[PDB]
Amino acid sequence: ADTIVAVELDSYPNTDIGDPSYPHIGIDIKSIRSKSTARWNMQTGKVGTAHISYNSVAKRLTAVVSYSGSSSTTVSYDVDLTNVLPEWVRVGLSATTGLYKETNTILSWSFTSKLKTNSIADANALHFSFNQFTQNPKDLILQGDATTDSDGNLELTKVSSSGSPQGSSVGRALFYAPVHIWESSAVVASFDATFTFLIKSPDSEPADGITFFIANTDTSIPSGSSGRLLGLFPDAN
Amino acid sequence: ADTIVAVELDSYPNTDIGDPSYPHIGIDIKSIRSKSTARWNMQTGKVGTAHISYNSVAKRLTAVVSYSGSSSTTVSYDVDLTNVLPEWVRVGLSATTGLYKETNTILSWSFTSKLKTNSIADANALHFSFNQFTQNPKDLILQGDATTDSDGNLELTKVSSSGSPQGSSVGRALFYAPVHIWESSAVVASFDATFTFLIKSPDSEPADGITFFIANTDTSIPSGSSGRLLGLFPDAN
Amino acid sequence: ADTIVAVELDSYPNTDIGDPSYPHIGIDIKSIRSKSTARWNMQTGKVGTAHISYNSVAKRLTAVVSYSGSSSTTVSYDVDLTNVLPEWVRVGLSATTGLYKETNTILSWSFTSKLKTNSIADANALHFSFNQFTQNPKDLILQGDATTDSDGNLELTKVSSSGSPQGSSVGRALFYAPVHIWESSAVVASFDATFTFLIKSPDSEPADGITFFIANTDTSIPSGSSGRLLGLFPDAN
Amino acid sequence: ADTIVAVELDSYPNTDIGDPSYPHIGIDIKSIRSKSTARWNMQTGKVGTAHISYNSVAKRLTAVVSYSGSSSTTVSYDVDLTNVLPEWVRVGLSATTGLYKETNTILSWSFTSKLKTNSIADANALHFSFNQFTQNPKDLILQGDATTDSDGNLELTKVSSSGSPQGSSVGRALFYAPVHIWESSAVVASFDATFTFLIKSPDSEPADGITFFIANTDTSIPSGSSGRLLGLFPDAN
Ligand SMILES: OC[C@H]1O[C@H](Oc2c[nH]c3ccc(Br)c(Cl)c23)[C@@H](O)[C@@H](O)[C@@H]1O
Ligand SMILES: OC[C@H]1O[C@H](Oc2c[nH]c3ccc(Br)c(Cl)c23)[C@@H](O)[C@@H](O)[C@@H]1O
Ligand SMILES: OC[C@H]1O[C@H](Oc2c[nH]c3ccc(Br)c(Cl)c23)[C@@H](O)[C@@H](O)[C@@H]1O
Ligand SMILES: OC[C@H]1O[C@H](Oc2c[nH]c3ccc(Br)c(Cl)c23)[C@@H](O)[C@@H](O)[C@@H]1O
Ligand SMILES: [Ca+2]
Ligand SMILES: [Ca+2]
Ligand SMILES: [Ca+2]
Ligand SMILES: [Ca+2]
Ligand SMILES: [Mn+2]
Ligand SMILES: [Mn+2]
Ligand SMILES: [Mn+2]
Ligand SMILES: [Mn+2]
Ligand code: NA
Ligand code: NA
Ligand code: NA
Ligand code: NA
Repeated sequence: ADTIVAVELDSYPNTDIGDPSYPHIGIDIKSIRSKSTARWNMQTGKVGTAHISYNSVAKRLTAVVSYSGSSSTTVSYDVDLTNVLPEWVRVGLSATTGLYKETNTILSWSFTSKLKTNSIADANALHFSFNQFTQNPKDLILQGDATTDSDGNLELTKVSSSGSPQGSSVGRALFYAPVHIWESSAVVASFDATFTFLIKSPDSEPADGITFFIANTDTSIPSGSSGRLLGLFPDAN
Repeated sequence: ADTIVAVELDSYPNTDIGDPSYPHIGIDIKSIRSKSTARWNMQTGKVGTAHISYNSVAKRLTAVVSYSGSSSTTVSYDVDLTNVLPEWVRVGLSATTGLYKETNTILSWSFTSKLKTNSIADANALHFSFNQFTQNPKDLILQGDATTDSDGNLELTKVSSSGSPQGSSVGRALFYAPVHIWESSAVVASFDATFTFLIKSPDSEPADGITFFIANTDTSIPSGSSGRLLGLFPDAN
Repeated sequence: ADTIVAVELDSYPNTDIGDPSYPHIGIDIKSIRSKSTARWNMQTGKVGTAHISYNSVAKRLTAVVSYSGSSSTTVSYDVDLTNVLPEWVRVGLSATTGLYKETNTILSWSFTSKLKTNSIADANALHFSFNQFTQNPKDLILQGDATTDSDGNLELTKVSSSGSPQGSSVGRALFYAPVHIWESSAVVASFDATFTFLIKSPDSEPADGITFFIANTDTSIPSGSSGRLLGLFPDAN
Repeated sequence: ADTIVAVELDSYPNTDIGDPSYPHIGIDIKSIRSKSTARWNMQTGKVGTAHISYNSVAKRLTAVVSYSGSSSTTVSYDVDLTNVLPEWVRVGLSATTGLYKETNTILSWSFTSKLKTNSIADANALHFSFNQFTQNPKDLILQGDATTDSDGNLELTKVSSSGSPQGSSVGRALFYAPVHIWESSAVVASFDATFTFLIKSPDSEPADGITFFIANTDTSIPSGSSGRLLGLFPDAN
C-alpha cells in the first residue's frame, strides 16, 4: 500500500467510517479516518481557497479553508512528518464523487518545500505555482479521470461538456518531480501549499471531496478508492 | 512601555528573575520571564544558526538553534500573536553584556513576512536578507552600542579593536521599514527569520544573550535594560 | 538636485520638451528627455500592468506595459546603472496632472532587488509586495498629493470624493527602507518591479503620466515639477 | 535532432570548429559554434560561480563566471528565445572530457522560471535549488557518466575513487520536471540559473567544458558528442 498524508475537504458525511455528521475539513495520516477535523460551512458555487502549512520544528500540520467574506474554517494536528513519510515523496491533489456528485474544479495551485542547514540560504528548495492549467500540462501526472479544460481549469473528477458533474469519478494530479520533503541532516524542513477551487452541484448533499496529499513517489489510485475514500486509500481502516 | 515578543538565546542563568539554571533558549511574550524555555548547550567560539517561524493558523511560535554537527536546541510556544502585537511592528536583533561578557556578533540575518487572502499570490509580503553588513547600513536603525565592523559583521554589543568583548553593553539593530505583521482581513499571516551568530568569551560564565524581537514601530532601548534584561524590558516583571 | 532613473508612462505629448507626438512609455536617465521611447496605445478606464527589469550583466533596463487582450508596449535601453545611481537609493512611484488631468490610481505594486556573490544564495535581497494599500501605509513615504483611499488604492494625484481627477496635482510614494541597489564587490545586481494601474479621464487629451523611479535616498518633489515634469525633475534639461 | 540553447564554459580551444584561441565562455543557439564568446581566465582547482539570466522583454541572454577575488568574465547575446525553443523544455547541466581531461564537479545549482500576466503575482513559476546532491537524486535525470559522490557533489564526467578525472567522458543531469519556459499569452517570460563548480586537472591544457542548457523535454546525449561537442550536439555544424 501507499503511504499517505492529506488535507481533506470532505463535503459528504460518511458516519459509518468515522466522519463527523457534517461537511468538514480534516487531517489524514495513513487513514481516511481523520486525526483531526473541523466543521466546514461549504458553499457550492463559490470559489474557495485552502492554505496548508507545516514545519519540522513546530511539528504542526495546519489548514485553513476560506471563502471571501464567507467563512474561515481551520484545523491543525501535531505530528512529526519525518517519522511518517518517506524522505522522497510526490505531492498532489485528489478528488472523488460517488452516488452523489460535485465538480472538483482547481483554478490554481502552488507548493513550496524547503530544507535549511545553518545558513540564511535554503539547503534545498522546490517551488511551483500555477494560476491556470495548460491543455497539455507536461509537469503534471494526471491519474484517473483528471483532465484540464478549455477554460484553463483542472477538473479532477468528470464533468460533461455542459459542465455538469458526474458520479462515480476519481482523479488525481501529481507534480512531476519527486520532492525531498525531509532529510536526516536538515535543521528544518518546511512546506506550504495553496489552491483555489470551485465546487458546484445540483445535489441536496454534494459529494464526495477533494484533497491535497503527500505520498510515496510511485503512488497510484488504489483499487476500490472511489466515493468516500477520496482516491487515497484502499479501505476505511 | 513598548510591546515585545522575542526569541532569546540566553547564555547566563539569572535564576532570581526566573531563568532556568542553565544557558537556554526562550520565547518571551511581554516579559523577560520566558513563557517557554529549552536547555541550550551553547558553544563559545563556534558559529551558530537560529531559525524562527510562526503562522497564524498553527499559532505556534518556534525556534531552533544549531551548531553544525554540534547540537540542535528547539523551543515552541502556542500563542495568537495578533492578540499581542500591534498590526504594524519593527523587527530587530538585541544583545547585552553585564558584569560578565561575550561577543554578540551577527554574521547574517534574513526575515520574511506574508499576509495571504484567497489567492496563490500573497496579499502582502516583506523580505530582507543580509549575508553581510555594510559599513553604513542605511536600512538598519542602530541603537545603543550596535555597530558594523570592518569584516562585515554586525557587533550588537561593544568589542575592542582587538575583538575582545566589553561588559555593561547594550545594542540593537532594527530593520528600517515597519512591517505589517498581521491585518484583520488576512486569512493567514506568517513570518520566518534566520540569523547566524558568533559568541566568543574569555569568561567562565559568558553573558548575557542575544535576541530576535518584534515590537511596536517606535521601540527604543528601555532605561535600565542592560545585562539580564537583554535590551528589551525596563524591569523583570 | 536629485539623481533620477525612471520608467515613464507618459500620456501627454509635450513636444516642446522632446516627447514624441503620441502617448508613449519611456526610459529616463537624469532627464525628462527620455533616452528611449515607444508608442503607447493607452486605454482610459481599463486596468493596465507594467513590468520593469534590469540586471547588471545584461545592462539593459526594460519595461512592458499591457492591457489584457488590449496591447503590449515595450521599451528598453542599454545602460550601466551602477555608473549613474548612488549605491543606496529609494524606489517609488510618481504622477502628475497639469492643465489636463487623469487618475493615477495604483492598485498593486511589487519590487525585488538582489545582490549575488558566488553562491546560489543572494548576498543581499529586498522584496516588497502590496496587493492593496492600507489607510495608513506605515511603510510608504507619501509625498505631495499622494494618499490612499477607502477602496485600498493608492491615488498618486488628487481625486474628488466622487473619484474625479483634479488638475495641477503632483504626488509620489516611496518605499520606506533605502535599497542597496548596487555594491562594488557584487557579481550581479538585479531588480524587478511590477505595478497595476487605472487611468480614468474625461479629457480629450488626458495628462500627464505616472512613473516608477529610483533616486537618491533623500529624494523630494522638486519645486516646479508639476505637469510635464512628472514630479521628478526641476526643469526640462 | 534535439533543439539546444546553452551557456558553455569551454576550457579547450577547438579552433577547427570555430572556438576562439583561448578558454572562453559562450552562448550557443542550436550550434556548438557559439553566437557570442568572451575570453575566460579559468582557474584550475578554484571554486567558480556562474550566473545566467534572460527575460523576454530585454531579449538578452547573459552569463557571468567568477572566481572570488579572481576574475569576472561576462558574455551576452540578443535573441528571442521563444522563437528558438519549444514552449516546454528540460533544463540541465552537461560536461565532457576528450583526449585531455578535467573534473566537471558541480557543488550547487539553482534555477528559476517565471511566466507573468498583468498581476504582481506570477502566472506560472518553477524554482529549484540544491546546495548539495543526495546519493540518489530522485529529482534528477542522470545521463551518461554523471553520478553523485560521497561528498554531495555532482560529478558530471568520470572521476576515479582517488578523485582523478578521466578522458573520453560525457555526462548530463536534467531536472526531472519539464519547464514551461514560454507561453504565447504571457506578457513576460524570464529565467535565471546559478551554479558553482570545481574544475581540477593535471593536464597542460585541460578539457573539455561544462554547460548549462535548455532543450526539448526528451533530450538525450547525441551519439558522437564527446569531447569538443560538450555532450550537446551530434556534429559541429
Ligand atoms: O457520493 C456519496 C456516497 O455515495 C455512496 O454511498 C451512499 C450515500 N448515500 C447512499 C444512499 C444509497 C446508497 Br444505495 C449508497 Cl451506496 C449510498 C458511496 O459511493 C460512498 O462511497 C459515497 O461517499
Ligand atoms: O552579566 C551577567 C550578569 O552580571 C550581573 O549580575 C551578576 C552576576 N554575577 C554577579 C556577581 C557579582 C555581582 Br556584584 C553582580 Cl550584579 C552579579 C548583572 O549585570 C546582570 O544583569 C547580568 O545578567
Ligand atoms: O496637463 C498637460 C499639460 O498642461 C499644460 O500645458 C498645456 C497643454 N495644453 C495647453 C493649452 C493651453 C495652455 Br495655457 C497650457 Cl500651459 C497648456 C502644462 O501644465 C504642462 O506641463 C502639462 O504637460
Ligand atoms: O579533450 C580535448 C580534445 O581532445 C581531442 O582532440 C585533440 C586535441 N589534441 C589532440 C592531439 C592529438 C589528437 Br590524436 C587528438 Cl583527436 C587531439 C578530441 O577528443 C576533441 O574532441 C577534444 O576537444
Ligand atoms: Ca466523507
Ligand atoms: Ca539570563
Ligand atoms: Ca509628457
Ligand atoms: Ca572547445
Ligand atoms: Mn472525512
Ligand atoms: Mn532567560
Ligand atoms: Mn515623455
Ligand atoms: Mn567553445
Ligand atoms: Na482560471
Ligand atoms: Na561575513
Ligand atoms: Na484593490
Ligand atoms: Na558541498
